[PDB]
Amino acid sequence: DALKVRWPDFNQEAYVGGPYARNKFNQVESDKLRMDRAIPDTRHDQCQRKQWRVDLPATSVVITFHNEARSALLRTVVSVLKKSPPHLIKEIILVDDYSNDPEDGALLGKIEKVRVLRNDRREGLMRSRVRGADAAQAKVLTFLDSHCECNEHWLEPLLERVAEDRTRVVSPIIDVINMDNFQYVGASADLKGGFDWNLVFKWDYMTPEQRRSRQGNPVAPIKTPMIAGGLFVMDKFYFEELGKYDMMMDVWGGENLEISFRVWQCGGSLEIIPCSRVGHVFRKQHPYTFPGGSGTVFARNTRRAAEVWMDEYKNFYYAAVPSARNVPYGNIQSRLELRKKLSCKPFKWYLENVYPELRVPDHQDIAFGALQQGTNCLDTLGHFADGVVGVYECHNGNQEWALTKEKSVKHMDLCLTVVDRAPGSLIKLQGCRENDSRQKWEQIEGNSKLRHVGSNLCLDSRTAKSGGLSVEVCGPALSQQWKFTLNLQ
Ligand SMILES: O=c1ccn([C@@H]2O[C@H](COP(=O)(O)OP(=O)(O)O)[C@@H](O)[C@H]2O)c(=O)[nH]1
Ligand SMILES: [Mn+2]
Repeated sequence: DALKVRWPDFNQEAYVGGPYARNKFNQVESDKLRMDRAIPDTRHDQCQRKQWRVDLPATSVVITFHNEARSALLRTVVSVLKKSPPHLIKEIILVDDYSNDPEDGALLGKIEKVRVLRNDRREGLMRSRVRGADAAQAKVLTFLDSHCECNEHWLEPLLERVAEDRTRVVSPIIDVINMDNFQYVGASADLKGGFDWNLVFKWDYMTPEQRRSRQGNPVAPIKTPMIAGGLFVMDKFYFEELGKYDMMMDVWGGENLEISFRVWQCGGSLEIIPCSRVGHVFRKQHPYTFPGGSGTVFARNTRRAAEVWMDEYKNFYYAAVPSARNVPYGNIQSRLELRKKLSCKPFKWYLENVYPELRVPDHQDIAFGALQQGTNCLDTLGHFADGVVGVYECHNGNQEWALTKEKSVKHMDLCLTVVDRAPGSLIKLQGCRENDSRQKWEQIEGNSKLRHVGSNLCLDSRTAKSGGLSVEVCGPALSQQWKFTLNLQ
């Protein structure tokens, strides 16, 4: 009481008083804002006129960080204090993950509710959050980054879900805070988290069912196959019972793959609650804002996740990302045991029941995915009947093909056919025929091109503007370069 103070009385000027380098976002602009700057109510009209049960269990807010911009950190803390019912916030625990300046977190202990923990050494987000979860005294946990901003009644909608079902790991729609001007922008409420075989976050359109349910309830919560960020609410016992976080992961990976697989495969579920909104400052090429991400992944954490939950399906990930096979990922022994103990379901269960919309190749396919040449993708051009095939610039995806065990390159039941084998002859998309020789292809030169079996003809673009892909005599030309997204070879 004598050592604490209300946030309105907090001296933010002095705090911030003692531009991209230090944090990969405009710090100069961050400091211009007041710790309690106002933000737009990005909620759906429906949320506005809604009541929440007063008996919602209080929560402990755990914010973990490593060298964060003071303005951003502070703005996050008061964001919580001001935007949520004081009685639902047992405490705000700040885990200073070994920041160069102890004071960044220290000086905030003066504020009501804020307790701050420090680390002897850099421990990373996974360990720090575990530390926080343990020091927490509430029954429910709320994890947030050191650079977020809570909106109107963001918390109740999340607590409502967990109270109802301890096994629900709920997240708010994550709004965007511009890293250059900190304008607070609203994200969609009609997209789910997903991924491709290279295990990189991807956005998805809602499911038909989900859509109907939205016709009924416009702000209805929706299940999500892949968590989209690091913001979420969860039961403390359930968090521990399920295995907390994989303490052996490192600072780079997407620990989020592992957390999403484990929740789903082990009984729980993941939900996105539209009425809940929390702004987040995304770095340059963050996957949430830049499709495909930056295009670089230090595989450790991705392997750790794949090797523990995907069963035989990890080979697809490895088909899309060979290099990852040669990336060390440490011991996953205790994790495989946690899975054993928890008797979680297999991945095949997950693909079929949680993320069925992810097209999985046939176990006997030789290669699968989009057929790319430079940034262009092989496309039927919508000519699904004895038609000429061509290319469209790929969509970051689009049209998938399969190099089947029988040596065919098909799109459903249509095969690329070598109608005429004289150089320059256009190929055609036709109904696949079991033993038909005009439909047999093989990869050569390290899966960098497609030759027509029993000939010296290769699939070529040269004629694209003259009528479509054709078969030319294999050569150096780059219009003969083709790559499947994943190769099981
Ligand atoms: O306890 C922590 C919290 C954050 N970070 C580092 O701070 C950066 C941003 O963390 P965050 O989880 O917000 O990642 P983002 O969502 O921006 O990609 C990363 O380099 C983290 O690995 C850390 O090392 N330990
Ligand atoms: Mn973040």
